[PDB]
This record gives sequence, C-alpha cells and structure tokens, in this order.
Amino acid sequence: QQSTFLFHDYETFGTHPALDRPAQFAAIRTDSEFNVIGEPEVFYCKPADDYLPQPGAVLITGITPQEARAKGENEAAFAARIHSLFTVPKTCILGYNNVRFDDEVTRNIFYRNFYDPYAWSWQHDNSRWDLLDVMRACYALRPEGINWPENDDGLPSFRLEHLTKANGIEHDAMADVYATIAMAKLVKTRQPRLFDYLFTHRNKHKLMALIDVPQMKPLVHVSGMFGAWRGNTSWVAPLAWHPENRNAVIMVDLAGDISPLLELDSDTLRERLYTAKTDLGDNAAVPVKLVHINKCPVLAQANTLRPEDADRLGINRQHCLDNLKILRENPQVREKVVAIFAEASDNVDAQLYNGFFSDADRAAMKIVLETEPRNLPALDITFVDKRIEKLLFNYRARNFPGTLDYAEQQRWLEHRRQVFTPEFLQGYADELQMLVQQYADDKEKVALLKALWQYAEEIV
DNA sequence: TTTTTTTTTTTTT
Ligand SMILES: [Mg+2]
Repeated sequence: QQSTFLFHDYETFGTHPALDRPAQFAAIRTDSEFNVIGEPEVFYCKPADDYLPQPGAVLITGITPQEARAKGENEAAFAARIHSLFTVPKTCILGYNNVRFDDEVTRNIFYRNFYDPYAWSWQHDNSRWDLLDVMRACYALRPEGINWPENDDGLPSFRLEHLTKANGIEHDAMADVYATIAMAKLVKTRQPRLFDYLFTHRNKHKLMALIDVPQMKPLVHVSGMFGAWRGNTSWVAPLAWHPENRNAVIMVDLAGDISPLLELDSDTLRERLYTAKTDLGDNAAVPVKLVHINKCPVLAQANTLRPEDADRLGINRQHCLDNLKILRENPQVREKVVAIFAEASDNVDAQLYNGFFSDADRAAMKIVLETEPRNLPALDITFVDKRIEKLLFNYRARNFPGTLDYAEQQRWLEHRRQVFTPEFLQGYADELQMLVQQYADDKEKVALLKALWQYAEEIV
C-alpha cells in the first residue's frame, strides 16, 4: 500500500463553499516524489434547479451552467466520484489554497450528499496539505533558488499563475492541478530541508511538540493575515489554548504594539479587537492572532528566521524580544486575552459546523447513503438532529426529482419560490445588466452574460 | 474528526 498525493482543483459557480455550487473537479494522483502515476481525473457537476451561479465566477471560469448541465452528473454522483478517489488509503489530498477554499467545498459536498465530511483527511492513513503557505514560507525563510514575483507595489505575490509564470513553467482546473504539482517539485528540489520540515509539521502533535504555552516560547509564524508588506511573517508567543475552539491556540504578534494588552481590560480589548481598521482611530490594534493547529499553519523555531531574512522582511528583532520580556513579566495579560475568547441560520446548506452527528444519526445516514435513489421513499427513517430531514429532502429533490411525491414536489416549488423571489430576480438582472455595460465590447464576456440570462429564464 | 456570520489579510471561484 503506497503513499500517494492527490493534487486537485475545483472550478465553482461562486466563492462560498456552502452557499455556492461546484462546476468542475480536476485531480491527479502522484507518488511521494510527485511523478504522475494515474490518469487525469476531470469531470463536471450539474447544478440543481434551485440555484443560479454568480456572474463574476462564470466570467473567470468561462463555465456556464448550461455547459455544466450538458457535461456533468448530479451532485450525488459528483460527490461519489470525488469521495472514492479521496478515500483511497494513504492518500495525501492537496491543492493551492485548498485548506481555506477547496477543502471547504469538499466538506460541504460530502455533508450535502451523506458522506462523512472529514474522514478523507485522516482515516486509513490519509492526510491533507496546501502549497500556498509552503510558497509563502519559502520566500520568507529560504528564498534562494526560486523567483519571487512582485506587484505594482513591490510586494511579493503568491497567486499561483504569478508564481509559475515567474519560474518558466506555465483558468483551467487541470492546468492548475499541474501548476501545483510543478510548484511542489520546484521547492522540493531547491529547498528540500524546509519542505521536509513543513511536510512533517502538518501533524498537530508535531505542532504541539513545538508549542510551549506555559513558557510563552517564541516561534516564527508565516501567514497571509500578516500581509505581503512583512512577507507574511512575524515572531509569535503562544499565550493560551482557545477556550471554545479545540483546534485554535491564542497567540500574540510580538512585532505589534503590546500596550493595549497591558493597559485595557478584557472587555475593552474584545471591543477593540472587533473594530475594522477603517473605523479604528488613533488607537493601537490588539496584536493577537488565532493559529489553527489543524490547518497546516507555518510554525517553526524562532531562530529559523535568519537575521538577514528578518532584515530583508523589515521585521524588528529587538522589538519582538522586548515584547516577549514584558509579556513574560506581566502574567495577568494572559488572563485577559483568554477572556476575550470565552464569550459565546435556517438554511441547512449553511449549518455543517453546527456540530457532529450522534451515533444513531450516523448509522441512519449510512443507510440513506447505501439506498438506491428509487428506494428512499420506501425507507421512512427517524433522525434526531434536525438538520437531517432537511438534508435528505434537498438531497432527494435536487438530485432525484423523478422520485418525489406531490407533497414533496409542492414543498420543492415553495423552496424554489423562496429562493427565486422577485427581489432576488431583480438583483440578478441588474448585476448582469451592469456587467454587460462594463464589457459591452467583449464578445466572449457578453455571450457568457447572455447565456446566464437565458439560463435564469429557463430554470426559474 | 469540527468551528458557520464581529477583526487582521490575501487567495480561491
Ligand atoms: Mg483553485
């Protein structure tokens, strides 16, 4: 049984992993060294008739719902192809921004179509990765050997195509699958030691081994939330485990200003923390970040950021060191910072994270999954979690409408009307109109916009 | 195994 990597990319009909719908899936299996060892896997998803794609998405992809309808299968079947692949044992599933995008799409796809939302990321020696912060880490800590591209600002960029184009390699789902593989090869070759460190430290216990909460042991963290002006980097001190989020540890940015932490109380810090930057004043921002141990965060030994590297990124070493001393010498801050986080929708599509399912409920859902579509009306199952009845109804109506009775068909009509209100339909047309006037002399973009209008006429 | 819709930021469609 061989360890593989499954590189994958989704095209979608919008940015929202729960509310929007997938259009296309692309994947290829490689060996540990990133040599291709299987056929390309590309296929489309038919959108159910309770949905209209966002115009912006479709303009970027070039994939129309008509195209997807013609070329694809229903979501249930789409979910089932994606799942067989994903649950091949000893598979590491990865892409480019997948942890914060594609993996969300996957969780919701399995959630909607009765597969476990997470098991593909851990069962049977499975795992996941994401090359995005690998690229960021490399630039920040061992930039040598790779060309780092900039914007009209001078800031380093990490858009995939910007990176591949800058390194003489090369929208199209399968093309992005190759670009990701190519990017994995590049770093592996130019910086194997860092690559090894980041691969090994995906592990949460490996990460906990690095996290010393009681002593506030300083670390280097790379993250987009720091922004390209610092090359996404800073030194960090772990203060506490998040009181409500098992996968989060509360951390202080040692480069920021630690006086609002020293001075304000917990309630004022909380209020300060949740004020936007624009409607923030002459006041300092609270320099606290959550780091999520399950999301392949880049966390290394403090001294991994080399003096010259810190100097390149313009990160004040002594300032950090000063803050770390103060924080260690003011234990009460920890009490306040934790208290910040100890405070705490009718669409079932949006309620995946409401919680796990009981044991009765998972066995029942298992049976939903194993039943031929045609046989579900004959089932009559009882669930406890109120999500499931709704999950089931959407599942059946969206994927197997030939299967619904009149009551169910009436319920579905109602549902469609509640989605396609006149106010929603007005909003959709306005956007299309607005867009057709912006790209009036673009034969490609005008024809997409037009196909989107027709599709709305034809399904609503 | 997980964090949904207050903040940071940048990328994903
Ligand atoms: Mg992508």
